[PDB]
Amino acid sequence: HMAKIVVTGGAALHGEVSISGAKNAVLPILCATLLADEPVEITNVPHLHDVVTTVKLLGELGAKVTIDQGTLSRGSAIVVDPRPVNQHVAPYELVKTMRASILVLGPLLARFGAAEVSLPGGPVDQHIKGLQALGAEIVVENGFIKASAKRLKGGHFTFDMVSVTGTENVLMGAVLAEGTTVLDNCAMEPEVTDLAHCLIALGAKIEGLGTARLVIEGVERLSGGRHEVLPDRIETGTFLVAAAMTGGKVTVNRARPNTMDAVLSKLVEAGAKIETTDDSITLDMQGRRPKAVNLTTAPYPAFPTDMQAQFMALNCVADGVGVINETENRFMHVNELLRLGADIQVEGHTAIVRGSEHLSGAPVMATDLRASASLILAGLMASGDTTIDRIYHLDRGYENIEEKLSSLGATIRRVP
Amino acid sequence: HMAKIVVTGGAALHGEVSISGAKNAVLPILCATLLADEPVEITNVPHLHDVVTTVKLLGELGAKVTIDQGTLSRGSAIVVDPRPVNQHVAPYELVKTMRASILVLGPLLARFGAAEVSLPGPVDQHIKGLQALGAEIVVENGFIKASAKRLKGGHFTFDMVSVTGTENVLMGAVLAEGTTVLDNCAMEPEVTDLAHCLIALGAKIEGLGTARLVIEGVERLSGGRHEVLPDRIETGTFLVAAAMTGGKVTVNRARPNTMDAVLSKLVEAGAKIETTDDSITLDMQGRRPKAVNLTTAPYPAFPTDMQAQFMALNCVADGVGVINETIFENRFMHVNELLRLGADIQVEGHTAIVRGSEHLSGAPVMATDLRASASLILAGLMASGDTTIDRIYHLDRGYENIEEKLSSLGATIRRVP
Repeated sequence: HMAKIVVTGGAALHGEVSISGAKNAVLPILCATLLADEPVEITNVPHLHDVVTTVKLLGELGAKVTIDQGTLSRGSAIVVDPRPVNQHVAPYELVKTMRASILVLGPLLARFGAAEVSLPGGPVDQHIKGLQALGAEIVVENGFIKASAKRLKGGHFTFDMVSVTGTENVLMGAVLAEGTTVLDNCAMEPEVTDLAHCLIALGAKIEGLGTARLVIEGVERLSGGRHEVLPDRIETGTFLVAAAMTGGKVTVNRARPNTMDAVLSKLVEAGAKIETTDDSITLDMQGRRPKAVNLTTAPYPAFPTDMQAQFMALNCVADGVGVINETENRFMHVNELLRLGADIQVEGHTAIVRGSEHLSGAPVMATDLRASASLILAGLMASGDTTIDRIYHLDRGYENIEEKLSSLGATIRRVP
Repeated sequence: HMAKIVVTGGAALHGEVSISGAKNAVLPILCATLLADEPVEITNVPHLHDVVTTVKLLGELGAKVTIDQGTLSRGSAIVVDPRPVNQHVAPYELVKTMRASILVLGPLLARFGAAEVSLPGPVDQHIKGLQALGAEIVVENGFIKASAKRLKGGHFTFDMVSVTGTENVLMGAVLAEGTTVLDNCAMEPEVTDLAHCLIALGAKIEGLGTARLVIEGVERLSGGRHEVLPDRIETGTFLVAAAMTGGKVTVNRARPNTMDAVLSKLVEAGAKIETTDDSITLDMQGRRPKAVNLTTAPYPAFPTDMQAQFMALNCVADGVGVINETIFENRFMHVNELLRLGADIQVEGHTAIVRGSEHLSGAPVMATDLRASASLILAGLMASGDTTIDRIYHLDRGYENIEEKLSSLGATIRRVP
């Protein structure tokens, strides 16, 4: 099932917007509330199907959860009371739709000494091996991961492959373990660091933040408290790119600029004038078209692959030639940009984009986030109307990018 | 969206079923009707979303199409009148939902001297092959735009084997001026079935079933009739279901000489098998299946599209079976669901080791792809109690869901919306 949005191109974007929290921060953070003694308020929560599922999962585990729904200008506020949690078995009927559900394994094991989570549909060894390094007995039977541990005990563990959710799950197991834990080859994404910041706010002792080596001094209990989820750096970048490629001027509020260095530096190369505070970013093109940019995606803190499709759209309308290097087949959106008249040639992992002033609106299809963000952005400058058919599960309502782009002067409408 | 299928396991299957046509035969064959001067009747047509889309596409190009809907025992009959066809540009709104839409490029180009098809959401063998026949082809604004006053016979070698590439270029060659030789062609029986159809309409093609097709171009294709090749994968699925429940089934309107590798593997599992010119009878004579070993390989060797079903068979068989999947890239998606039923499966790279068991127990499982669906339904036939399969909406083929024909063989399966 597919609804349409219709973009009328041409206008420079002007105004201010705010973004909400990053998905890969909020999901483990919601699971971490199971570790706490008192209620925990999580603010800046985005609207995502996975957030809704996780809230439902916490409730079925026995937590009392309330949701103050977010708006265009602020994320949701979720209060989790973990005290009445009385289940260590995660229900398959909910878990089966959300791979992130593996993130309850660490907390439930630490809180209850036992935990059961279904194997995902479709990797998992880093979670099992890492928790075993803390002394858990873990077996897989009948498609369930079954874990038990009288008392988790600090130890040394090195990840074989870098894993964001692996790092998070083992970290949550370590904060209440007896003694000191050292994890090597940890994921370094800011979403991991935001989880660690949340745990510290609740009483955890973690050193080495932002690096591949985390040192955890186990404490007996975590308290309740409050945590504002790290702003979504990908959303922030998307609005900055949309401002840049329309020759406009936008200010993004409640941002976290020190998670965006590589992106902001690339926008400067495109001709943007950028100022940053401790919580805002202002981009001003001063009436200029963007210059085409070259980029290569690389692990954080280098240029993020999750911004590549958006910069490709920028290059499609920029002055000059831009070469994009993708280090997985990450160019599904190319043929859709070609329907708009873009000049893109793909050679292996490299896309060469020659920018043009003559993109023309046409019907296009978006079946994933990359196609969606890139096609909406291209639509902002294509002549006439771009009609984007988007798959149903991408719909985020008030946090669809087109809703905030409209508030910046774009002409975009949903046509069911 | 997810409907539920509930299987009660245990019963040996007995009876007869018939299967309808293979998808990868019917789709190019429907497109081939654009080449003809008179109406063409296509029989044994399966119910598939792509068939529905292709019928719509032909109508939007200007053909007049009628459908007599198939049943459990007979595929559909479609009559295509290509005479009023008046469009060489395939509409994006329809094309965008079906990658197989590229198969109108060759026919429209040959009939009209021009054709435009949207890029899909690879394609190079189709473009290069038609260029070898003298077509001018460019890609602009996301459309493949081809033109040729007159296609001309030539030589072309496919860089990699392409089923739909072979089909599209073949359709361009049959009305070309002069003689064409295509090398490194796909050898799947569905390709050969398209060639049989073209010959029935007047084409001259030699080398059927081989990597080299030799085509003497003719001036016109006539109208006529073609019965689509029976689906060998559906045939195998029902034979496997009979084998693993210890039953006895006859599959009617079969094409046994497209099934050699599958029948040989079922013999290895303990099946007693007879074949006529159009039927297959499998009899387990009250035995549990023996575990089998297999390595998927290009036709006519063991087909990857039968691998998940034989994995389910091995889950309930006597012994250990080694299954090596070297073709299907996203492999073994169904393994973790089979584990929820109690199966004993270990995976090492591209190889799964299955120790069969009499102790599979029904449980909730999820099927988001054809392999998961077929393997979980089959395993559900023998697991104790009830297996509850959540299946994604786009797999629903209604009366051609395998569970509908399995029910007619004594299975207890019900749809629970």
